[PDB]
Amino acid sequence: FGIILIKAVIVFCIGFYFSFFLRNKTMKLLSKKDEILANFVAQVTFILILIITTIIALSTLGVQTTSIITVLGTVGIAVALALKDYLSSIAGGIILIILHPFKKGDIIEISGLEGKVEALNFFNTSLRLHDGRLAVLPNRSVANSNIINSNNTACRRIEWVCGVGYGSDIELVHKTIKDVIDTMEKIDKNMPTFIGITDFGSSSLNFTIRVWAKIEDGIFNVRSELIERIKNALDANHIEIPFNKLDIAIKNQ
Amino acid sequence: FGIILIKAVIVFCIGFYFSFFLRNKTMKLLSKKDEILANFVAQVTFILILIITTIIALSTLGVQTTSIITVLGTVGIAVALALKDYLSSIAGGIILIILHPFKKGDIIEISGLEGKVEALNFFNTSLRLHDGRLAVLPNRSVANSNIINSNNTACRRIEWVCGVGYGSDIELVHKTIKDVIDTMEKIDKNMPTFIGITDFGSSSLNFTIRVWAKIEDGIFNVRSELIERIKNALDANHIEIPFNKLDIAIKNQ
Amino acid sequence: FGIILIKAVIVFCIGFYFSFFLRNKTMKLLSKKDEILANFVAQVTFILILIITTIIALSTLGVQTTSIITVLGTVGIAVALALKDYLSSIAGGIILIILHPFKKGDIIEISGLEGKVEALNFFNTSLRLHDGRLAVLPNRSVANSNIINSNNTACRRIEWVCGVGYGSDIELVHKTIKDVIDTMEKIDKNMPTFIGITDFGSSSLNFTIRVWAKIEDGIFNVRSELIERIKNALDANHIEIPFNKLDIAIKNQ
Amino acid sequence: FGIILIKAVIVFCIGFYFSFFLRNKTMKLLSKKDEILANFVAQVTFILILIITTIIALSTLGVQTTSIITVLGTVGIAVALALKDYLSSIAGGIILIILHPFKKGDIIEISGLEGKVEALNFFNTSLRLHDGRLAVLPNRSVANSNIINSNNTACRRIEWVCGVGYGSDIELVHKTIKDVIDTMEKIDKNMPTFIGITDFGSSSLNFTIRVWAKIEDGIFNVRSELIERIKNALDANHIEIPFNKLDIAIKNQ
Amino acid sequence: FGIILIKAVIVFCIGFYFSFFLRNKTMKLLSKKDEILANFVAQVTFILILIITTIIALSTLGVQTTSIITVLGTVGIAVALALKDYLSSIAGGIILIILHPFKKGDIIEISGLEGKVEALNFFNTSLRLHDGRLAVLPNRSVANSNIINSNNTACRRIEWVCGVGYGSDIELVHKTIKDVIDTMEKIDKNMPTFIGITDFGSSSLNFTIRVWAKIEDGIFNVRSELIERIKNALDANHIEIPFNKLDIAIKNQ
Amino acid sequence: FGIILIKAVIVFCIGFYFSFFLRNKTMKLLSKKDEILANFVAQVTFILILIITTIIALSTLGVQTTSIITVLGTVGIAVALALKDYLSSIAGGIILIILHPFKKGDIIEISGLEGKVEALNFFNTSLRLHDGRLAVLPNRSVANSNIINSNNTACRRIEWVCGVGYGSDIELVHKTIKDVIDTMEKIDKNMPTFIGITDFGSSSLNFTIRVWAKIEDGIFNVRSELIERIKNALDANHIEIPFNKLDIAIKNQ
Amino acid sequence: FGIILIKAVIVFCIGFYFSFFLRNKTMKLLSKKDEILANFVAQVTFILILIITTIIALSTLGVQTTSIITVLGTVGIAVALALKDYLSSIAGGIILIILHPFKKGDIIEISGLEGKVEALNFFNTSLRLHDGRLAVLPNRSVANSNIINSNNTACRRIEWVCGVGYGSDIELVHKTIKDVIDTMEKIDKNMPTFIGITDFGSSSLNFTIRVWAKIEDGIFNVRSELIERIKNALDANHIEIPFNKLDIAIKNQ
Repeated sequence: FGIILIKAVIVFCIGFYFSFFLRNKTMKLLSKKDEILANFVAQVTFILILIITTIIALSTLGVQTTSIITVLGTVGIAVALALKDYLSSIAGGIILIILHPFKKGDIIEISGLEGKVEALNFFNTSLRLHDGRLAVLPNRSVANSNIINSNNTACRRIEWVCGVGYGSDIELVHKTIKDVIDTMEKIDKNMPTFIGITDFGSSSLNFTIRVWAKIEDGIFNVRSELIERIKNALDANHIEIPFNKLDIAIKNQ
Repeated sequence: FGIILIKAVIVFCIGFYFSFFLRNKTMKLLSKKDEILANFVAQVTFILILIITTIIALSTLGVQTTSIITVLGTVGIAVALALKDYLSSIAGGIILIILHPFKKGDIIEISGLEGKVEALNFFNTSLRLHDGRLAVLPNRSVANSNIINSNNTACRRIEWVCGVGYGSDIELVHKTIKDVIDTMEKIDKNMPTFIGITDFGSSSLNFTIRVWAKIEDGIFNVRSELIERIKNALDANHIEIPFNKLDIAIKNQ
Repeated sequence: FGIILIKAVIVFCIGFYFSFFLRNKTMKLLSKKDEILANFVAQVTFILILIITTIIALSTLGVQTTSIITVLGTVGIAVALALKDYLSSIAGGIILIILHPFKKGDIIEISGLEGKVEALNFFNTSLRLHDGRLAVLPNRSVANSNIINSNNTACRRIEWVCGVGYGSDIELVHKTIKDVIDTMEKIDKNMPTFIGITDFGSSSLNFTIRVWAKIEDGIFNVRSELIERIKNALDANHIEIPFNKLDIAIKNQ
Repeated sequence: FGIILIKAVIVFCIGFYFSFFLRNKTMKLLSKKDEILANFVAQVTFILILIITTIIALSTLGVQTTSIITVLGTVGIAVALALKDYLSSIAGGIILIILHPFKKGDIIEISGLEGKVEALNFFNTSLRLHDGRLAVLPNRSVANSNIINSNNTACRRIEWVCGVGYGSDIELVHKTIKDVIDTMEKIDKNMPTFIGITDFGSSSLNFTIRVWAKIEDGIFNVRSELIERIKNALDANHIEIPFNKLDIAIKNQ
Repeated sequence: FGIILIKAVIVFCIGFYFSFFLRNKTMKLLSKKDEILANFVAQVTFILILIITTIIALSTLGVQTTSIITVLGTVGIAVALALKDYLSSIAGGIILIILHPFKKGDIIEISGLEGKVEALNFFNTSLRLHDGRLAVLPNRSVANSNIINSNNTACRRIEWVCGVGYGSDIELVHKTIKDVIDTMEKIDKNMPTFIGITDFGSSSLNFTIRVWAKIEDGIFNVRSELIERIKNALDANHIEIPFNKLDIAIKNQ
Repeated sequence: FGIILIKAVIVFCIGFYFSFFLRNKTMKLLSKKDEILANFVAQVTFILILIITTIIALSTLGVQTTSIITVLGTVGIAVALALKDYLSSIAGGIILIILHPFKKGDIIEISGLEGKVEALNFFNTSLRLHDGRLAVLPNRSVANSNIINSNNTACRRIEWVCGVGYGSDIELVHKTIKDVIDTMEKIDKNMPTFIGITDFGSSSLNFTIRVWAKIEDGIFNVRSELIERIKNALDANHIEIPFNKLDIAIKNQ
Repeated sequence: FGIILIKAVIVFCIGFYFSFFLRNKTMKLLSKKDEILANFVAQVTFILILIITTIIALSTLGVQTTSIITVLGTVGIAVALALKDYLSSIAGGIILIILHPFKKGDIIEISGLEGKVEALNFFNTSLRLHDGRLAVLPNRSVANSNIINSNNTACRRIEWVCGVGYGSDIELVHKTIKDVIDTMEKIDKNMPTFIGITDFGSSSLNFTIRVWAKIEDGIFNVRSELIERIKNALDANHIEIPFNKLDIAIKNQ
C-alpha cells in the first residue's frame, strides 16, 4: 500500500521547504522597508504557500480537495473584497499618472476644495491648500470626480453685482464703470466686458460686472482693487450706494 | 520514471522563453509612449505569462493546479474590480463618441456645470467654462447624467419677475412692456411673449416676462438690455418700482 | 510523437483564417457606419476569435488551459462590469419603447425637469425644455424615476394663497372670488372650486383658490389672467391687500 | 477518420433547423403583439439557440469549448446585470399584486407624492395626483418605500397653531374654541380634541388645535371651514390676532 | 446504434410526466390561495422541472450540456438578483419576529416616522400613525434603521426654552418655575429638573426647562398644561415675556 | 440491468431517513426556544437535507446533476444575498464585542444620536437616550460609523459666544469673565481658558468663552450656572448686553 | 463489497480526531485572549474541519459531493459577504499603517471632524477631539476620505471680513490695519497679507484680511488678539463699525 503514503510526505516536504525559500525571497527582494511590510508580505506569502502545499500533498494521497478549495476560494473572495477600494485608489493613481490632464504645480478644485498640488502618492494625492495645510486625497476619489484645472488656461473671468443708488442713470454708471475698467492696469481689452443692469433689487439696483484678467497676478487681488476704484469713482460721482431702503406707511389702532 | 520529470522543464522553459518575446512584443508594438506605460504593460503582461507557464508546467507533472487556479482566479477578480469604474469611463467614452448627441463646440450643462466642450479624452471630457478654467469630467459621469445641449436648438426663452408699484394698472404696465418688447432689436415676434401678473407680492406686485431670443447674440446680453429699456420706460411712465413697503401700526406700553 | 504536434498547427490555422472571415463579416454586415465602430467591433471580434483559437489549439496539444481560461474569465468579467450601466440604458430603452406609459409629443416631469419629448435614442431620451434647449437623459435614468405624464390626463388643478386685508369678511371675498371665477372664460364648472380661508397669516390673511382648467390653453395663461381679474376685482371692492403689517410698541432707555 | 467529421454537420444542422422552429414558435405563441417585441424575442431566442448549436456541434468534434463557454458565461452575466433593476420592478409588481396592503382606488403617499391609484402595470404603477396629472412610478421604487395608505383607516387628525392676542386668557380662548368645535357639523366627539397653549410665540401666543374628522367629506373643507368659524368667533370676542409685535427702544448718536 | 436514441425518449418522458405531478403537487399542497400565486408557482415550478428534464435527456444522448447550463446558470442569476431586496424584506421579518426588541402595541419612531404598530406582515410592517393613517414599511427598511422604542421605558423627559423679560432676575423666575413645577399634579420628583438660564437671547432671555413625566398620560398633554401654568404664573408675577426688542438709532441724510 | 436501479432506492432512502434524524437533532439540540425558530431551522435543515439526498440518489443512477446543481447553486446565491446585511450586523457584533473601544455604561454619540448604552444584542445595540426612550441600533450601522465615546476621557471643553454692549472695553469684560471663571466652584484651572473677542457682531460684540470641566457633575449644568454668574456679573458692571441695534436713516418721497 | 465501506470510517475518523488537535491548536497558539475569541475561533475552525471531514469521507465511498459542496460554497459566500466591510477596515488599517501620510500626534480633519490622533487600532482609529472626547473612527472610513493633515505644514492662513463705517476711506483703514498687522508679535512678514475691500455690504463695507501665522502658538488665539487690536485701533481712529443701517422712507395711507 505504501508509495502514495510516502509520496505524500515526499511532496509535502518538497514544497514545505519552498515555504522557507519563498518566505525569505519575499524577505529578500522586498523586506527591510518596514517591520509591518517585511513581516506582512513574509507572513501572508508564507502561510499561503503553506496552505497550497498542504492541499496539494493531500491531493497526491487521493483525497477530495474540492471541499478545502471551496473554503480557500470563498476566503480569497472576502479578501478580494476588502481590497477593492484600496486597489482602486492604486489603479486610480496608475491611470492618473499615466493619462494625466493634471500634473504637479497646477492648481485645481477637486470637489469644492481648491489648492496647489504637492504629491502623487501611490494611492494618495496631496494638496497644499490656500489655507496652507496639506490635504491627502485618496486617488480613488480624485480619478472620478470633476477635476477643475485653473492652471491649464491662462485667463479667468471675474464678477460682480455692484448695487447702485436705485435712482441713478442706465448710462451714467454704465460709463463710470466703463471708465474705471480702462483706468485699470491689470485688465484685458481683447477679452470682453459685459456691464449692464442685471436685476431689479430690493433696496438697491444691481449691476453685473463681467471682466477678464490674467492668472499671473490676480487670485482674488485684482477684484479687490477693481472694487477699490469702482468705489473711489462711484462714491465720487454723487452716485448713491443705498443702505437697505424701506417704505414705511403709518396707521394707528 | 523520467519523461514527466523532463517534459516539465521542457515545457516550462519552452514557454519561459516566450516570456521574453512577449515582454518584448509588449515592449515592441506598444512601449516608448511612457516609462510608466512601457514597464507596466511589460511588467504585467510578463509576470502573467510567467504564472501561466509555471502553472501549466506543474500540470504536465500531474500536480493539482485547482488550488493555484483558485487563487489566480480570486486575484484576477480583485483586479476586475479595481478597474470597474475606470473601464466604465472608457466604454463611457466609447458609447459617447459613437452615439453622440453631443459633439465638440457645443455648449452644455452637465450636472449644473455649463461650459463649451474642448476635449473628448479616452476617459475624460473637458469643458472650458464661461469661467475660463478647464474642468476634466470623467466619461463615466458624463455618459450617465442629464446632458443638456444648449447648442442643438437655435432659440431660447428668457425670463423675469419685474416688480411694479403695487398700485399701477393691470394694462398700463401690460402695454409699457408690450411697447418696450417691440422697440427691441434683438427679439422674436414668431415666438410668443407671456407677460402677465404672475403673483401678489409682499411689498411689490410681480410681473413675469417670458420672451424668446436667438443663441447668436444672446445669453445674458439680451436680458440685461431688455431690463435697461424696461427701466428706461417704467421709470419714465410715473409707474413706481417699490422699495419694500411696511405698514407700521403704533401703540405704547 | 508527431500527429498532435501537427494537429495543432492544423487546427490553430484552421480557425486562424476564420479570424479574417469574421473580422471581415464583422466588417461586412456591420461596418461603414463609422471608423470607431467598424474598427472597434472588427478589432474586438477579431482579437477575441483569436484568443479563443489560441486556447483551443493549445488544448489539442494536451496543455492545461484552466489557467488561461481563468484569466479570460476574470477579464471578461471586468468587461461585464464596465458595461453594466450602459447596457442597462439600452434595455432601459427596450422596456421604454416596448411597454410605454409614455410616447413622443407628451410632456412630462422627469426628476423635476419638465419638457416636451423629442427623442428616444437607443440609450438616450431627449426633451426640448420650455427653456428650449434639449436635455439628453440616458434611458437608465428615466426607466427608473417617477415619470410624470401631464399629457395623459386632459384637465389640471391650479392654485393660490391670495392674501387679503386681514380685516375683510369671510364671505365678502368668498363671493368676490366666486364671482371672478364665473366671469372667467377659461374655467370649468364641472370641476369643483375649493375657495376658503386657508390660514392665519403673519401680516395678511390667506385664501386658497383651488380651481380647474384645460391643458389646451392653460399653463401660464389661465393662472396669470385669473389673478389679473382677482386683482381687478379685489382692488375694486375696497378690500385691502396688505403690505406687511407690524405693531410697534415704543419705550425709551 | 470520417464519422466525427460528419456527426458534426449531422448535429450542427439537426439543431440548426430547430433555430427556425424556435424562432418561429417564438414568433408563433408570442409575436404580433409588436414589431419591437416579435423581432426581439425572435432575434435573441434565435441567435441564442444558434450559438448553443454551434458550441455543441464543435463539442461532438472533440474541441475544447471551455474557452467559448467562458465567453458565453461572461456575456450572459453582463446581461444578468443590465436587467437587474428592470426585473426587480417586475418581481416588484409580483409581490405587490400578490401580497397587497394596497389596491386600486386607495389613496396613498408614496415618498411625499400623494395621489389616488389608477394603474398596476407589469413594472409600473400609476397615480392620478390631486394635481390631476398621472405619475408612473416604477414597481421597483414602490415595493420598497414607505407606502402610506390614507384609505385604509376611516378617520384622520387635523391640526393648528392658531396665534392669539398674546395678552388674552388661558381659558377665554380655551372656551371660544371648545365652543366653535361643537358648533361644527363636520366633527367627531368620540375622537378627542387637545386644544392647549402649545408655545410662547415671538409676536403672538400659539394654540395647537388637534381635532378629528371623517375621510368622507374632509378634503380640505373641514380644516378650511374650521378656521372660517374660529375666525368668525375669535374676531368676535374682542380677542386679538396680532400682526408681528416689535418693542422699539430709541436712543440717538 | 439504438439504445441511447431510445433511452432518451425513455428518460425524457419519464421525467416529463413528473412535470404534471409536480405542476399539480405545486397546485396540490399550495394552490387556491390566489390565481396569481397558484399559476405562478405552478408555472415556474413546472417550466423549470421541464427545462431540467430536457437538459438531462440530452445528457443521456451524449450531448454537451455545458452550453445550456451556462445559459441556465446566467439566467438563474438575473433571477437571484431581482429578488435580492424582496427576499431581504423576508428574512428581515424573520430576524424581526425572532429576535425582537420590538413587538405589537409598542410605539416607535422608525426614520422620523412615529406611530403605534399594527402589523408584522411577511415582508411589511404597518403603523397606524398619530395621524391615523397606516403606513406600510417594508421589513428590509426596518430591520436596519434605528428603531426607537418609546414604550420600552416607562418615563420620558420634556423640554423648553421659555423666553422671559430679558431684565427679570436669575432667581425670581428660577423660583416661579420651581413653584409651578411642584404645583403640577402630573410630574415626577424622583426624576430631576434642570431649570437654568440656557442662553442670551436676541430679544428675550431664554430659560431651559428639563422635566420628567410618565408615559401613561403624557405625550403632548403635560407639556401643554405645564406651559398653561408657567404662563398663568409668569404672566402673574409682573415678569415680562418680550415681543422682539429692537434698539433704534436715528440719523438723517 | 438491476443493481443501479436498486442502489438508488437503497441510497435515496438511506439518507432519506437521515432527514428525520437531522430534522429532529435540529429539533433536538436547538428547538424549544420558539415556534418560529424550531420549525424554521427544522424546516430548512430538513428540506435541504432532502434536496441533497434526491440529487445524490439520481447521481448513483447515472443522471446529469449538473442541471439541478445549477439551479441549487443559483438559489443558494439569492439566499446568500438576502442575509448579507443581517449577517453583517452579526459579525458586526462579533467584532464589536471582541475588539471593543466601547463597553456598557459608556455614553456615546453614534451618528448624531447620543445616549448611554444599555444593550449589546446579537445584531442590535440599544441606547437609553437622554430622552429616556431606548433606541435599537442594528450592529451593522454601528460597527461602521464614528463612535464618539464621551466616557473614555474624564474632562470636556465648554463653549460660548456671549454678546456684549458692543461699546464695552476689550479688557473690562476680559476681566469680569476672568473673575467669574475663578468664582466658579465647578471649574478646572489646570485646563486653560481662551476668552477673547471672537467676532465683530451685527448688533452686538461677540466673546468666546472656552473653558474646561469634569464629566462627573457637568455636561449642560455647569454651562447653565456659568452663564447665571456671567449674567449676575455682566448685568452688574453696567456692561450692556444689546438687543438688536439698528441705525435708521430717514428721508421722505 | 467491504473495503470502501471500511475505508470510510477509516478516513472519517482519521480526520475526525484531527478536529480535536485543530480545535485545540486553535485553542493552543491563539486562545486565552478572551472567551468570545477562544471559543469562536475554536468553534468555527472546528465545525469547519468537521464538515470538510464528512464531505471527504463520503467522497471515498463514491458519493456525489457536488450537491453539498454547492451548499458549502453558497454558504461560504454569504460569509465572505458579511465580513466585506470589516475586513476592509482591516486592510484599511494595513494600508494606513504601512503607507502613512499620517502618523500619531498629527492633528487632522477627517470629514469635518478635527482632532489630534490618539489611536491606530487594528480596524479603528481614535481622535481626542478639541472637545476632548475620543471619537473611534473605523479604518474603512478613514483610508478613503480626504485626510487633511494640519501638522504636515508648519504655517497657516487666517482670515476676516471686518465690516467698517461704510463711509471711511479706501486707504485710511488700509493703513490702520497695515499698522495693526505690524504691531503684532505673532505674525509673519515673509508670508504676504492681502487686505483689501472685498465686497459692498448691505449695511457695512467689508474688508478681507488674509494674514499668515505659526502652528506653534496660533490655534485660534492669534485671530482673537488680532481682532482685539483691530478693534483697539479701528475704534480709536474715529472709523465707524456700523450697526445695520436702514434707510426709512415714510408715507401715510
